[PDB]
Amino acid sequence: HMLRWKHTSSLKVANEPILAFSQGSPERDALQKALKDLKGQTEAIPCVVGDEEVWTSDIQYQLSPFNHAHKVAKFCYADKALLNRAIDAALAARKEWDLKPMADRAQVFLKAADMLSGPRRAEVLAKTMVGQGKTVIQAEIDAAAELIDFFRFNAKFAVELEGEQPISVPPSTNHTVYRGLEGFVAAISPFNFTAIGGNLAGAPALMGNVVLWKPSDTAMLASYAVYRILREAGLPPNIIQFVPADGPTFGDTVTSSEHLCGINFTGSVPTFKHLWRQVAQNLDRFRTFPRLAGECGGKNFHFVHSSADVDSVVSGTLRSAFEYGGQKCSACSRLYVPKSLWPQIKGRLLEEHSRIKVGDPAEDFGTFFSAVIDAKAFARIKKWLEHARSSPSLSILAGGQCNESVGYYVEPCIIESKDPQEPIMKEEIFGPVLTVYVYPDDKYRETLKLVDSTTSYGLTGAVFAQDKAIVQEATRMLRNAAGNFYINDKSTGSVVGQQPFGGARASGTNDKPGGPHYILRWTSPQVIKETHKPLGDWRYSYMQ
Amino acid sequence: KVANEPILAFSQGSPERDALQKALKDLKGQTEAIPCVVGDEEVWTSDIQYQLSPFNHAHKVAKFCYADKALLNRAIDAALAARKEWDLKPMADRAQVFLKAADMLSGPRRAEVLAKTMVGQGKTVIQAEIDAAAELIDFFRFNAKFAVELEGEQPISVPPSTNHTVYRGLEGFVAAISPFNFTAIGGNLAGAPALMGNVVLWKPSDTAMLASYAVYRILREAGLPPNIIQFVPADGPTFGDTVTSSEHLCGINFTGSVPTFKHLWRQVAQNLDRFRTFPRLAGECGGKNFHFVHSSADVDSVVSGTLRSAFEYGGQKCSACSRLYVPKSLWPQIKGRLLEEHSRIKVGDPAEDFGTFFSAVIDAKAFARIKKWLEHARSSPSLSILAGGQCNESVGYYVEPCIIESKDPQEPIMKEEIFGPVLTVYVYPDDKYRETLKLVDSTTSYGLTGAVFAQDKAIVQEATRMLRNAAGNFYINDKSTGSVVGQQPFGGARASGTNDKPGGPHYILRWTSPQVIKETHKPLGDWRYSYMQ
Repeated sequence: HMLRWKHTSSLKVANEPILAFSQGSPERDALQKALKDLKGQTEAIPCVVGDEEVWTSDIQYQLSPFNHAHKVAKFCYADKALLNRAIDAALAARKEWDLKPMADRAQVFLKAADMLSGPRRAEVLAKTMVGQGKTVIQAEIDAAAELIDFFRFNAKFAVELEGEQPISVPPSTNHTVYRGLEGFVAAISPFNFTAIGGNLAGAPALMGNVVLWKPSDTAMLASYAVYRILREAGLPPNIIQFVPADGPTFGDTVTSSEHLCGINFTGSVPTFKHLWRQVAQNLDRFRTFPRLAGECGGKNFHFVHSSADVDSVVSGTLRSAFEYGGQKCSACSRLYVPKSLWPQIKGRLLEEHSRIKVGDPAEDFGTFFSAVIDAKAFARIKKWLEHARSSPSLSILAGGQCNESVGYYVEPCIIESKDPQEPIMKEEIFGPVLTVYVYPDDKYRETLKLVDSTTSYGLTGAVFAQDKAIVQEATRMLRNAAGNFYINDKSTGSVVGQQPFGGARASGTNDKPGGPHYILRWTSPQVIKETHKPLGDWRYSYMQ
Repeated sequence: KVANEPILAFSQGSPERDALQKALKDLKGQTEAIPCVVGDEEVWTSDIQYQLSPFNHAHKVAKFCYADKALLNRAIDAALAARKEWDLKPMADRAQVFLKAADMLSGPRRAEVLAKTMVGQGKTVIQAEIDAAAELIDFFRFNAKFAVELEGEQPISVPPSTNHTVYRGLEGFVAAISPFNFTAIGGNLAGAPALMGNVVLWKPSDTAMLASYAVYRILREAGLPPNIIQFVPADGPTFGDTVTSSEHLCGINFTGSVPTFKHLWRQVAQNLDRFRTFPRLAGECGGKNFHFVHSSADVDSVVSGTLRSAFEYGGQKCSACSRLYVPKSLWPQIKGRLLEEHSRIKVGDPAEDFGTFFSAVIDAKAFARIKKWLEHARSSPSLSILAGGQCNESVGYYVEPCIIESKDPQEPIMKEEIFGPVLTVYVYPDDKYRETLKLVDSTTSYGLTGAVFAQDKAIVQEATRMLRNAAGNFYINDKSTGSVVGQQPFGGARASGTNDKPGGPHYILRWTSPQVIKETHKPLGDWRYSYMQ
């Protein structure tokens, strides 16, 4: 045997525990200190290519959503020259990184996970709160738990993947080499989860790829924090290039490179489609066929059957619809309620609604949710609330007020539609706006079909019911309406390794980050067969 | 639990040789009228076509027809109507259809599918055996195993919630477009997605219609319900235009030319706003495969392995060796032996003469394309035909094996896929082996198969590293063809396709779109959090 293959080991990981932040607790004190550390501060965040900090003339600012007078970061957009230089340098670093043992690459992410878990936790939480407007618990489940879990679980999945080997029969030995993709990957991340940015850039890097990471403008502060932690954890230069940029410019540049091998995208449907078309237009230029991965949002439902637990419906719906101001691709924005339960549910929703506190998440930990992300989001939500007032089929039951004088503040809003096909039942708002449709109990089956057919999306959904037969029926009927389906729980809050996340229809390519197969999109395997005996004649015995 | 199907020896007086000879006699002089099949309906259009026996083109082995746009659209509608129930079936129940089909192919139907592959596609006994029997049987058994085991891949549950992954088929229909050169590939392209709960429009290759329909009928007989796989031969562009125009397209499983795959990819992109979801394109697109020889190589192995790789089935494999790199020190040996063995190759009727090494190429178009390359080899200042090159299409599409030396390592013939029995050899100076390895990697647009012959461990290690992306199926001291399911999952990148590795455990993942279900068994409680108090 001329090729010697070293045995592969296993890795033990578990989900990162969620902290409680009780009064007087070390994590609460640490977080308050980290928040104080950001008050009045603006970080100047450069593009990073290799180890070089680069500034262009295209200066941009990230504002604190709940206090937009506070510029939390000054950054810049990479120009096309810098993006191309970043590509060249990444490509020149790629072969060495790809040849590194999987275990050695995994170690970088395991180190980073430990840093985030401990000494850097308060920092990434605070930067996510101040820069993206998250409350303590929303930052904790995101910038700490989910990001840490992505890093640890993907490391486990990747190390274990090398143990997936083919059959060998004499006189030959077969081995699969899990190559990174030949070229570079473009990672394009969204504002709403710090963890997503880390995963979009980090997972391909783990698999031996090199990456140009364009982070979200409105999440720049936390994103750079994560980038620095990766570098400190031992990520070599030119493996992930930190290149904020104008979206169209970035897409134009990466899709014009013969060396593009993948785009890992989370964001709007039209932008993903645009990139898909650009790659198609440029097919004859590429050295290989680029792999596009996209997660693209939803119009997610909570469906209530007459047998539902009312209290669970209420609390689960309030959380799903309004946590982080409803700015989740998984947030519930349509609630279907049977007539029989509407009196109870409506009463309870309105009462609980009046107790929801909207405000500054850094100064007041009593805050349930804070301002929406930016002026553009605020303007869009304003238009939908105006639509609700104008539309004869819509009625605002609670909330409906807004104020952008200090932050981009929007009250949680509950709207009733008499029309199950109203535009507000179909279009993703990405704001704290829940629409309710009340259906006659005996039409629950017909209404389940409407849940399935009304929107273009297939991301998340929940059924609330205590009747087993009903749960089985609804589970069958709604099979393609939700890639993450919930029985008697809210439609948000997927946990890595427990609810791998993603959906189809217009919601994306459904590669299930958070599960064991996601990493397979970022490797292009090679199989090597070594034969240990001479071949013999070209003829076969049957020919004699 | 599954193992590879045994490859039979077909010795004189063996049961399999007797059975095959009978099956060949069963086809002599026969033309099968093969309809389009939509559900259980046998449909005929006026667009009548014929499949000819490559080595005796006067023999029309099948009459079939092209589905028109209207028929293809009906096939889509009927398939979509059957999909929900099929997808709702337990994975094991779907797997059973393929396991039954595999047993049928292994036993009572083996001679039939071999014979139809020999007569219809021009394969010899052993080429038909490794394809229509072993490879197809293995695809069915191994994919069934992988699929049943995939359901065991489940997430973590923590009280008071239970999490379960449902491996849904893709929502919509999948278009499967298969090539002439392996009966097994057609079975896999249509079969693998169907196994995973999809419904499929299968456009089989015109020039493999007889064997393709045989496989189709076996699947139906094995229990495949109506409208899960529609059997729809069609004009290539018409089929492509029709399926990419449907809002319900969810995947294309393709094996064929780069330009055709690129065209389909562009059609899907043009129509993105029409589709209910993002279609998944899988393409296996050929190669320009190498055998690289180091001075330490076992010459006998180089010779036999290269003759087989380059010439078996007339070189009509995406994995076939078409460029051979030889060090000057070994050239007199290798040249002498290749030319001597070349004279002993028998090209002829594989049904009538089991002495035949390989037979006619597939059709008139292939014959014409290969002739163009031979004419180029007779023209180019850097090329010399050392042996072979003769051709005669009077009775069958017969092209003799041809061995060419190129003085130019980057001549067009070193770069472009011919799909015929045409081997080009480049002789390199021993001291320039490293420079030449770089040329192996940089010369072509392809990344499919390649082999290094060497007995020096350090050389093998170096060559393996340098050629990491030059071949997705890489061979040390073996020929570049003949991948076996479960042993060498098959595929490569660069221009050679999307590399989804059919034959390995991950291929089926392209044909499922998972759903995760979380059920919580306790009431939720307050929406507030303790830290907020």
